[PDB]
Amino acid sequence: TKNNPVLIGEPGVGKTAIVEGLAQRIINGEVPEGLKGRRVLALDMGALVAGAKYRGEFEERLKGVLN
Amino acid sequence: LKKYTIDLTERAEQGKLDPVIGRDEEIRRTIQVLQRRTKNNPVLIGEPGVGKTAIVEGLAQRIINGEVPEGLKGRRVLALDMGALVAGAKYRGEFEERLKGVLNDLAKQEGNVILFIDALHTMAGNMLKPALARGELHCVGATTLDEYRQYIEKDAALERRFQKVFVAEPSVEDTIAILRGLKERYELHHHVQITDPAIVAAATLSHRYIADRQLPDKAIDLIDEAASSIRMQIDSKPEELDRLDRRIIQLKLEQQALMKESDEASKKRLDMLNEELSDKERQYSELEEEWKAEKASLSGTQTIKAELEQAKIAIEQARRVGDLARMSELQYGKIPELEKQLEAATQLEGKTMRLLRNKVTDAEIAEVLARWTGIPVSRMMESEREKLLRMEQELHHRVIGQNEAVDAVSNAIRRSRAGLADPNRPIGSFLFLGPTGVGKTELCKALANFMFDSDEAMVRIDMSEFMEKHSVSRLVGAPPGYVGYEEGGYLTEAVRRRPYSVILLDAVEKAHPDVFNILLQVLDDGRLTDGQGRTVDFRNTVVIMTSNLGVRETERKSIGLIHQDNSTDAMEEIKKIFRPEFINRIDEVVVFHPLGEQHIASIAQIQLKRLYKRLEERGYEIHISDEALKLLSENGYDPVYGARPLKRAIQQQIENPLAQQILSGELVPGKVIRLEVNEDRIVAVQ
Amino acid sequence: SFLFLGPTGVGKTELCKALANFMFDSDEAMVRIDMSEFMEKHSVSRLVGAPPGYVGYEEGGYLTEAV
Ligand SMILES: Nc1ncnc2c1ncn2[C@@H]1O[C@H](COP(=O)(O)OP(=O)(O)OP(O)(O)=S)[C@@H](O)[C@H]1O
Ligand SMILES: Nc1ncnc2c1ncn2[C@@H]1O[C@H](COP(=O)(O)OP(=O)(O)OP(O)(O)=S)[C@@H](O)[C@H]1O
Ligand SMILES: Nc1ncnc2c1ncn2[C@@H]1O[C@H](COP(=O)(O)OP(=O)(O)OP(O)(O)=S)[C@@H](O)[C@H]1O
Ligand SMILES: Nc1ncnc2c1ncn2[C@@H]1O[C@H](COP(=O)(O)OP(=O)(O)OP(O)(O)=S)[C@@H](O)[C@H]1O
Repeated sequence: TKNNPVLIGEPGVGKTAIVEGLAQRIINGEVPEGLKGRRVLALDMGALVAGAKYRGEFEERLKGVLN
Repeated sequence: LKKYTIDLTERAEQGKLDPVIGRDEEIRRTIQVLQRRTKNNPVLIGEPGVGKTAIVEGLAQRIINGEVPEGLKGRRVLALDMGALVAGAKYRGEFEERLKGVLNDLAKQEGNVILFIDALHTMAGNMLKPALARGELHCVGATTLDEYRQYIEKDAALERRFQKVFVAEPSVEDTIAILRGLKERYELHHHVQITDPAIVAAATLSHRYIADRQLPDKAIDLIDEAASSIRMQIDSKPEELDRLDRRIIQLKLEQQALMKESDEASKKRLDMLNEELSDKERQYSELEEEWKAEKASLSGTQTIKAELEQAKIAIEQARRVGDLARMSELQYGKIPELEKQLEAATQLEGKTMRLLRNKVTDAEIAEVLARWTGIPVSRMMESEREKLLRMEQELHHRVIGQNEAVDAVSNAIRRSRAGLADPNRPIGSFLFLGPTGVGKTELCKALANFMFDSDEAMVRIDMSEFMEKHSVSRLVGAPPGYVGYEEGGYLTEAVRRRPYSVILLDAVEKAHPDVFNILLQVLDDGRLTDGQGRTVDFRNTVVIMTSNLGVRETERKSIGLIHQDNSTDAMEEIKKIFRPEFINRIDEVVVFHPLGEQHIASIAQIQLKRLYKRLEERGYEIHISDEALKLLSENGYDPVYGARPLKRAIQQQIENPLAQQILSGELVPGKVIRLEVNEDRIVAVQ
Repeated sequence: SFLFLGPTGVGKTELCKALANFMFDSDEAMVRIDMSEFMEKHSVSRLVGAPPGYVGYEEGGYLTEAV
């Protein structure tokens, strides 16, 4: 538990690039075991915030991707 | 129906949930709310991570154990899904159709299911306040104190309907009992061993230092991190394996370049590389095979741990069915054999475990806590031993003389890393008095480059900014509702980012007496609140005050002023505001002293070096005579003014003609300059 | 409701933690408030809370929430 980390710093210090070179180490297979084959995807907003003018739409999008 | 049906009783019943430990009175209180007929609906009040959801779950564990009283037997608990409620409400009213259908099978379920709702702020409600007001439903709430503020306080209808449950933050030894409860779960899922001083030290250090989060959950995540980490070091490839893997793979790429011959009679002389190849295949293959056998050993002990838990699952189901054959079988049955070959396996891991480690202990917790804040325990011996033993040497690289102060600060750091400090105190609080001449903040930067390896992290603050009333609104932040409130003061911000640092204070005569007394809340107790609403720790952070109360008078009163008398006329300005709470609650009152002339020679030859860096920037070198350096010695000296005419006497005497001859294009790179003295003004010569 | 006047090194804060350690069995349950921060006008808005329409009006001061 507490599976999810936080990166804190200034911008440009390389936080997104730390995620990048991590994923590079994964596809190089230089990761420790268990994570070999596990996939990394980035979720954005903006595909999320599409046409939910009425209530319950966006919520059901997020619930669907949670399932 | 089933879209909103979420039972916990089956989740404890399938063993998916975790034990609760030592919680009686609040569960008692909750049952006592449950038997009410109106306003029969409890709300959990507690801090984050104090364990509210766990209290509900372990209550359901007491249900499925049948330990609950006879009013509660047969009853069920459904946690609510707000996220399914919001899912699908296309047009107006379909939501309340779902909600009234929930109200109707609540009706025909007839007091059988006690409802649980977490995230109480999310909850509509207009059709709930009547069913509340009768008590026709029986629901359980759980929420936070500030959701209690912003949320329920504004509705008078809810506060008639609900009850407060003060889930207090549990104590240390209590938490140790909890970790004795959960240590089987994390030893199973994390495949390793856990000793008990790891647990006790986890409660002690976690409660001591990390002041942002709460018990128990911080120490829980500590154990999750350490056990995950040792599982990583097991599952990763070991260090003889990977260092020898680098050496063999360099020998395979070098072998790949050496078997490829340009002249076979010349390049295939390589016999030495290939016998070293077979040698490192022997060493690599043997440590490889030992690593394989040890991994097989840990596989076997993980199988016996797993089937042990299988026996625990079957004996708990045997408590349900009451099978006298299964209960007597598993009491007297597998687990005596599992204990025999288990303990024989752990002794066998007494023998075979050379390369890897399994049993997580205190030093691992020290490294983990270091990888949050920055202070280890065990590691500092091996690397840090060297600059610890050479600390006074190291400060005598950049800072000459005043060996009293060097010994003072070095003793303070030794008390810090040693474990000698009072925990309710900061580490170091030093005042620097007497004359100057000496580089007091230069010594501070020597510490900044010492432990933090740069002068950046040493946060410096002037006091001569801070003579005003409004100065406090600079450094600590603003009161509520006003300009500058949600931004805070950068002192509490910087300490609250990186906890354990070195704070520089300067020229302290010019400050304000409140800042002196805010500072009195610093030196006492090492903590300080802000305007924003919380406190900030200081108790492993050194404050340093360079001041001038001495050099305001000592370079004037150079005859007869002693350390006690300097404390007296120090206590002219000092004695009013600074009291024996202040003056006793500073650590050491370091006085300084004027300079020897050989010291000034040392400072001069220090100042040469960065000028030689300026020369290696451009490809040059200065030679000097001893006698021209002696001229800089006899020019730089001033008794009142200390060594300090040195550098400007230097670059004013020598760098101006140097800049003329360089900017002329006269002086060619690749050459050597000697400081000759064509006459008593020093001249630089190619 | 007490006033303690007297010297230094007398154990005033020790007396306070002695009492809090007596009843409430800790020195953390004791609520500590400086008065030497509070030389300005704004301090009543600090320990009490802000007037309406504002941010600390939504939070509230220390002593109010604590008691
Ligand atoms: N160590 C590094 N190696 C290579 N590129 C780096 C490194 N650090 C920073 N960069 C570059 O700096 C860019 C910005 O840093 P980021 O990876 O985005 O992390 P960041 O500090 O969060 O910056 P943001 O995204 O603006 S907040 C990266 O996209 C890289 O191009
Ligand atoms: N006595 C305990 N026994 C077992 N687990 C506990 C105990 N106390 C706290 N926990 C853990 O504390 C974690 C967080 O507490 P919760 O039960 O979720 O409610 P909480 O205290 O409000 O914290 P949240 O979830 O952040 S709101 C749970 O996941 C439990 O595993
Ligand atoms: N004895 C000394 N040894 C080494 N450097 C010195 C010495 N005396 C002065 N300096 C230099 O003098 C410069 C400034 O010294 P400071 O550290 O500011 O002295 P100070 O007592 O802190 O003065 P302030 O900041 O006005 S209180 C730096 O370049 C130091 O290297
Ligand atoms: N009688 C005592 N017993 C134990 N410790 C004492 C005693 N008197 C003084 N001390 C120590 O001196 C420190 C200062 O005492 P305080 O309890 O703060 O009362 P104080 O001397 O009046 O200082 P204040 O409270 O700021 S006025 C305490 O934290 C103890 O470390």
